Amino acid sequence: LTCVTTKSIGGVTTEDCPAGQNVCFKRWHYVTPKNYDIIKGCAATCPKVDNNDPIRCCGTDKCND
Amino acid sequence: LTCVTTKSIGGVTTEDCPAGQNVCFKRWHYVTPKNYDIIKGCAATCPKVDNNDPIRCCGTDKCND
Repeated sequence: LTCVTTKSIGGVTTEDCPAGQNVCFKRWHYVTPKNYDIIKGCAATCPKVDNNDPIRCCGTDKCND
Repeated sequence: LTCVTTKSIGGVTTEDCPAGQNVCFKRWHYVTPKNYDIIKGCAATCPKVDNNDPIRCCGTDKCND
């Protein structure tokens, strides 16, 4: 699986998820009531959200664009 | 190869692994000393485990049930 990934040093690439990570996610992390950062990448499961951040989890290549 | 797969949005289906992915895995991911989530799917190799999560890797259809 290839997911769009937010570079650890900012920016965005594409990355083949390590074996066992079959979920791409796109999370709109709200830093303020109006501002958010989008985090994208590979994961083993859809990341747990308990702060109501919208999240998109999918299992197809670059589905988290 | 057809592996049991945990849906990216929760749940479980069956999926034909993409070409080059000949391993089904079932990982009991421990979130707490008593609680765990089971992750299942296709992989190119048996996923690396360094946190002692039990893992089952096999190469036959739905062997990771």
